[PDB]
Amino acid sequence: QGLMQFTLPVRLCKEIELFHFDIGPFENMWPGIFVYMVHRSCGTSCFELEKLCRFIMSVKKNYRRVPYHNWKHAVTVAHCMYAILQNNHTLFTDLERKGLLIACLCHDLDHRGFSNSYLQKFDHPLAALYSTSTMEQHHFSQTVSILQLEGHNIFSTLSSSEYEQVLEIIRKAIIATDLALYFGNRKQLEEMYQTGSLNLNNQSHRDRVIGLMMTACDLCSVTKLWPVTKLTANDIYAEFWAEGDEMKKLGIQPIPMMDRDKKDEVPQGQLGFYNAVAIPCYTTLTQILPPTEPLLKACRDNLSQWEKVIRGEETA
Ligand SMILES: Cn1ncc(C(=O)NC2CC2)c1C(=O)Nc1ccn2cc(-c3ccccc3)nc2c1
Ligand SMILES: [Mg+2]
Ligand SMILES: [Zn+2]
Repeated sequence: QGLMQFTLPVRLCKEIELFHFDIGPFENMWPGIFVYMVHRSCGTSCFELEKLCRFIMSVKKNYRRVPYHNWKHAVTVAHCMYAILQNNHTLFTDLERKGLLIACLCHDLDHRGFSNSYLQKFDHPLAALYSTSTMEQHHFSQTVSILQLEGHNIFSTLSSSEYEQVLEIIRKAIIATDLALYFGNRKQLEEMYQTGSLNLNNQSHRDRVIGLMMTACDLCSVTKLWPVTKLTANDIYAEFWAEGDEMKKLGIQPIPMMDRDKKDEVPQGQLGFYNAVAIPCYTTLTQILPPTEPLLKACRDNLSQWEKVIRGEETA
């Protein structure tokens, strides 16, 4: 008798299936939205509800009150993964469904709103511990610490070898969110797709596809309706500009996107980001996973919005 099913109001029940769904401003509804997505994408028996709830609330507590890399971003990235999984349900394993929504929820644990570059320039202790993907190795380590709390082992029914596999899916998925690694990963996938060598039975290939899925989920603000896209950009720059201030305090000239004095160049910066990162990301994903097309369509629609801003037909 596991007859306690999670339900959502009618609008949320329908719209959560859309790639461009926004999870809304009611923080207290996000745990329920996450459980609902786990129950539908994994199954009601994937996790003990009590342990999963305790886990969710400890993850929330270890996100910080920062403008962008916060609890809302964690659930937002998990929702984009939910939509990819639900529209490609025959392509993933039992352990991949169990691991990937958890990886998305945890992927920015204990973020302070600073890049790997800032931690290196600051000489933060984390940069000595983890020389590459500094924050991402920290996010994984935070994930392990939480899974090891009493009553928090959500994978308790897995064998030692299966637990190890799911922790390895999570580790690689979280590390893949280091955008420095995305450029190389997408190039390899594009090469593998265009030569017809890409093989979803090859684990090292599955790792690359999951990595690109993680990038796609992580950047998914560019795949929302324009008003969501535009408002989320404010939170992104709130963080970039705070880091730029901190770079200036260290006596280092920040890169342009982190300099608040360069505010008027944001529309052109966005255009650069969409052309160099977002459009290629969703293009390669759509080639590998054709049902993810709505992400690419929404990204192209937002690219056209930023062009309208640059021409002075829209105001930001
Ligand atoms: C929308 N989105 N979602 C995720 C990221 C992202 O990268 N997040 C980091 C990974 C955590 C962005 C993003 O907005 N990224 C960028 C990227 C490059 N830029 C350059 C300029 C620019 C500004 C003024 C002047 C000149 C340039 N602005 C940008 C913004
Ligand atoms: Mg991150
Ligand atoms: Zn993120």
